[PDB]
Amino acid sequence: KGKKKKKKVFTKPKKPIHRHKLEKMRALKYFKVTENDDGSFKVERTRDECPNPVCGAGVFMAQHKDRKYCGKCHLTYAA
RNA sequence: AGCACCGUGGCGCAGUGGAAGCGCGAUGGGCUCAUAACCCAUAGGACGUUGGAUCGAAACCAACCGGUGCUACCA
RNA sequence: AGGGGGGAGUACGUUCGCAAGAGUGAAACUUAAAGAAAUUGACGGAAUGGCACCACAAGACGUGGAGCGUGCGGUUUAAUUUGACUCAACACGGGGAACUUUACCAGAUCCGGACAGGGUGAGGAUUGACAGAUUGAGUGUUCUUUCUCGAUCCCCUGAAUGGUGGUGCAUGGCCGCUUUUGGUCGGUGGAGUGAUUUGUUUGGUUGAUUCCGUCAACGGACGAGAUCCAAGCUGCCCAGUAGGAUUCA
RNA sequence: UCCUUGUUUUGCGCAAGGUGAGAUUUUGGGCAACAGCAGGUCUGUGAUGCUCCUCAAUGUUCUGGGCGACACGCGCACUACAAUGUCAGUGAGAACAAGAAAAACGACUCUUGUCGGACCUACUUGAUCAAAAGAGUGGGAAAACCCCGGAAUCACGUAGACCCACUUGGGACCGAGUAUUGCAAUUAUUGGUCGCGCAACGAGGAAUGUCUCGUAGGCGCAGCUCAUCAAACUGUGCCGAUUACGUCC
Repeated sequence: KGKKKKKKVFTKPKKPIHRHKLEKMRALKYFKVTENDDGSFKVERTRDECPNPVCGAGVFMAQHKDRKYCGKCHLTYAA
């Protein structure tokens, strides 16, 4: 047994801690609304949902430069 | 400068012709609750050097060398 | 004749004695004990008696010489984690460890920081991650990127917690050893003014404070003994998981 | 108990013999007082006082790699194997032992609240050609299976080989090939056959260990630990003596 007290080789860049990367008003950036035609409001989306039972509700996919992705079932439809 | 004695294991020594030993040591064990005390096993020798005598020796003879004592005192 | 112990039977004076000495006989100063008897311990180059295959006799089998496995000491290493050292350390810590176990070394990760008093709008504070890069790591650790989610998770002090960290000379429990030897204690009675003693003693006997005899002791409690477990023999019990006998082919 | 009416004090008992399955603590264990040690253990525990450490931790880390009782001139402790011709050594044939060990782990298929398999071992095959391995089937929850438990020591009128030599006595070291265990066997993990034996060692100094009858010594098996590996420990069986049964040095 026995023991001592000291830990420091150190003196590098240590890791930052992961911290949430915020999007604000996330729903309104997905759902798009239009000029009003015929008194009826036309709702479109820039986000399309993944076809798996788990994602079958409302749960949308993603959009990167070179890939499309689903954060719910961790999937890739590649671009 | 002669005379005398001595030279053998790390150190001190034994050994009068059939020719490597002892006491202190060193090193490693054992006895003891430990230490002294005391046992045992290991390694360690051109027997000063050279010639001679001798069937044959380290032992006797000679030559030289070294050490110590005694007497010498060097135009 | 004596009036605490020393100083001292010394000093001075004097009488006696040939001499050696004898008689008489202080003080200054110093000290808190000196001394007497009895009892219980301890000790003895005093006396006497008992007991042990961890003691010896007799004599069987080894170790100590070699070659291995394992432990310990020491040396070396980044680390070779560590307890234990005469008998009661050293094939011991159920310790024959590939990882785990694991204390030790190099490196990275996670909150298992409860409890919210102090901060966080619908986005909140928040969780998880494909791909690329970092990296020992096709480890979202972290970043880029975007998506995905309890709002306790998150941010700051106080506090809590966990630890094979320290102290076994803080401590409990358990174990070892003293010690496998036969030992330990009180009541009432007896003896002494009592510290005490008898009982628990001289003797014989037994592994045994085990008994007997003598006897101012008597009667108890623990240890010993007994009660418990296994082995040898046997009764009753029992067989379609035990095993024999006879008959016939 | 009985007897010797021996011995002893009539006593406590003792010796020899008898009786008997067994003859004197019948045999071997477990338990075990009073007073203690500054023995060991904080590495047994949600057994703990006070302290140390706490988010870049001494916590957690079943994370990756190394180290551990493992690393190598040397001392010491315990173990195992030998130096062979008293089974002695390689080959063959015969007989023959007992304590003990195994069963459930949320997956599976069963219906409506539950079957089978993860543990042993037999037989058969593999085997129209080494071992080790492989595969299919069956039994046992243990006095049913394994199991008539074919242990080794041992025995042989087996006309077996061998012959006194470091030899065919002993193997230590050392190279190549292969299969199994496991997530991972590299510092060879364990088996299993070839080569290495020309490496030691020829009964062992001073000293020293514990033993009195089913004992000493020789020999083998199981349990323990546990994916794998026991020269260890715990337990059971076989073969089975010599000497003493006394003393205090």
